[PDB]
Amino acid sequence: LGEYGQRFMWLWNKIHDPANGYFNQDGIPYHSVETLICEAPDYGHLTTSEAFSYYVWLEAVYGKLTGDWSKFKTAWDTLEKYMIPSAEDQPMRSYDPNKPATYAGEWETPDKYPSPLEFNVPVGKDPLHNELVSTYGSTLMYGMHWLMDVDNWYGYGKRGDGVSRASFINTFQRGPEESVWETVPHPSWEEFKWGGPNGFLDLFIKDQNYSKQWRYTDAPDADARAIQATYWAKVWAKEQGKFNEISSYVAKAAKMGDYLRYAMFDKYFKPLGCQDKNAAGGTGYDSAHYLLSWYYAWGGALDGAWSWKIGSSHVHFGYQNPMAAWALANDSDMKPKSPNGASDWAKSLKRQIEFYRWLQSAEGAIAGGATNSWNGRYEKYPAGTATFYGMAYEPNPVYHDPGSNTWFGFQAWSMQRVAEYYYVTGDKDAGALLEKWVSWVKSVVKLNSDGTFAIPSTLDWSGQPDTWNGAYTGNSNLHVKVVDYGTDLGITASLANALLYYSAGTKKYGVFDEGAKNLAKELLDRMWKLYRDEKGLSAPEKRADYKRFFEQEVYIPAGWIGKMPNGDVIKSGVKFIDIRSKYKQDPDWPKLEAAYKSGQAPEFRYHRFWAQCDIAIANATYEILFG
Ligand SMILES: OC[C@H]1O[C@@H](O[C@H]2[C@H](O)[C@@H](O)[C@H](O[C@H]3[C@H](O)[C@@H](O)[C@H](O)O[C@@H]3CO)O[C@@H]2CO)[C@H](O)[C@@H](O)[C@@H]1O
Repeated sequence: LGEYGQRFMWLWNKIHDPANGYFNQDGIPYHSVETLICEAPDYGHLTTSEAFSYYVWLEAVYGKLTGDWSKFKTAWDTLEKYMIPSAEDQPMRSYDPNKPATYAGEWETPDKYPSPLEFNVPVGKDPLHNELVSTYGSTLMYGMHWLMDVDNWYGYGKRGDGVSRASFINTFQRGPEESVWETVPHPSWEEFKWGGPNGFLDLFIKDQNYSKQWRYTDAPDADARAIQATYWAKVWAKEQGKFNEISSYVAKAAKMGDYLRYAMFDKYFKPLGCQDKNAAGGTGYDSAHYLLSWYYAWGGALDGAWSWKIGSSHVHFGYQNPMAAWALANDSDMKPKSPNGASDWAKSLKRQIEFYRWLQSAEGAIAGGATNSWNGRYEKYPAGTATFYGMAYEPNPVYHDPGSNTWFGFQAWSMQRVAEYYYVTGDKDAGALLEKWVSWVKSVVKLNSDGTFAIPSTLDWSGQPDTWNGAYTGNSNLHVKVVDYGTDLGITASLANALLYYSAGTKKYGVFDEGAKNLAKELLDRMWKLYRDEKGLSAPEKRADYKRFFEQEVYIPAGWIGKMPNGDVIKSGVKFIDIRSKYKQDPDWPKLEAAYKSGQAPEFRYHRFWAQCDIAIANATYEILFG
């Protein structure tokens, strides 16, 4: 084991050291060691399917370096036990594939919700349902719900029991301007035990009456990451003569991939390009965009009177995963058991690669994405809108303030997967896409003379690509700008990881790009030199946005009154902290308050679980490819 594999082991040891507190008492990883953090989850001991996917990934690499596949198996075991809803959590009955859901608009601001159901709006057909049921013999949807309250901090428990750990919750529901600060956290299982008279439902969806019900939301990027990780575990185990220990677990990734196809469809199964909410619904695959959209979701009445499934009309390049798609399409170990699963993934692979290329800026960074539902209401695109198989270009799909593609992180996370795919296949389009993007990366990363480094933090965009017709035009009017710089260590490591796979590819298939290998190695070494600490690695970050703890009003309709499980009153006027008063018991609360009352930006050195994973994985990757 070389220097870099040893680097992985040390961080792995930190991560798995019970005293460091990366995991709860059940072995579920938290979002971060530190509880006082707000960014996508709003509390550090929540967890995400993202974290679970990174957990699978870390252990897959451990198996590679180690020959020991127990960690990978227990990772998967935990994932399936807690993060995928069980038969009891999702008792789906009376699903209609010809009427998968009923439509509701999306609106520009949270104060426009609850969104009214519109019962006359045509909805298309779900062509997956029957095939899946036939294949698996079950109505259970095999995907991770995205958000978990690991230690029941909020207090909803499981299935409304108020007590259990590993509690399913949700937050984001109120359109493109509901920031992490502007949500009302609510249980996935709704029995009206909390909130108002109709639980939390009528903050979000307006109906004539309300039924007790469950609903879950998949984050397609996380499920695909897990599949991606399992692909590598599969080839690594095979290399060692250990495939058989893992076989039933590659089967988990295969089945997860089978259900992940829901991410490939328009929200309400409307035809691509329809631009009319009153247009008739699609009849099958005419509503598939074949990309990994922002979510899929599914729900059911507790009494079993009905159920529903939706995809998403909004697609971000940051979610795509050609490695997982390739694996599911082409690798005989990974192919889903359904008749059309592998075929659908072959279509998605090609469509994804076209999407990346279509979105590539004049400089080389990848632009945001596209939607099949302009303003989330199937409206007519403005004149001159660039399109991709009938979908409209959006610089910032889904979230507009701040825009979802203003975060540099997606460049790394997503291009890392393309880089893997190119390494595996030599795909010329991926190679060309990566070469331009690497060129851009090399031009914006700062390797300072004094041994420090900075990576882009925030990006800004202007123009649009040329409408897609199968060939990259150079997109000379689509521009990126680096707004500012930071030392996000998770993203730094991810970026190193992508650069290394690309480099290994060019050696295997073209002219070895040594410069890319060296850029990555520098990032990994300068980081190792500078940022190690007791629990792993961390870099200081000021979080001036944390004034929103105290200042951010949460929209609540006039006259609507409810309560959180801890007794916090939910009504018009409440602040972020008013519906989360347990935050006041946080060890770092005095620090936050002192910073705030003194008008100063509090400063943190966080250990985010995914970030520590990316660091560990990136170092191991150098060993694996250049060892
Ligand atoms: O939603 C995408 C993922 O975001 C992750 O958090 C990021 C925050 O969104 C981002 O604002 C923050 O940026 C830091 C940066 O790390 C730091 O170097 C700089 O000094 O300050 C910025 C804060 O203004 O970084 C993190 C990126 O890790 C979540 O961790 C993740 O769950 C989520 O998917």
